[PDB]
Amino acid sequence: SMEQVAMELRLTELTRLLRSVLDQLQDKDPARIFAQPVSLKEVPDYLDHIKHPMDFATMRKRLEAQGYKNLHEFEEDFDLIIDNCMKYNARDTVFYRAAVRLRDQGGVVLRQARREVDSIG
Repeated sequence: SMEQVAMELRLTELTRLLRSVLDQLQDKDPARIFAQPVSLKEVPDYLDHIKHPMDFATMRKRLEAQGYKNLHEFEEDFDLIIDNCMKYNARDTVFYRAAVRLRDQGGVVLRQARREVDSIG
């Protein structure tokens, strides 16, 4: 149908907008702490601690399969990256601190993305 196409154009444009948001969030992680999944070879107990692992490469795969239906789903995944880190790692670690800084800096980007998604529909 023509409607299914219209819908697919909106998803594609949402994907376009989320790709830009993703790039902006990932720039706030210059150390690349959150770039890839935590290695289960190197942290063999990880899944005993963290039930839903997440990272930027995994979000990117979902993004490019147009797997985010709305901004809320995408924020859920970004929040997992931060919250997983803040649980697994202690307060006095470079990892925990990297997550706090990502959260704080990401807030600004995500605030305007919400406005852009409501605005453009």
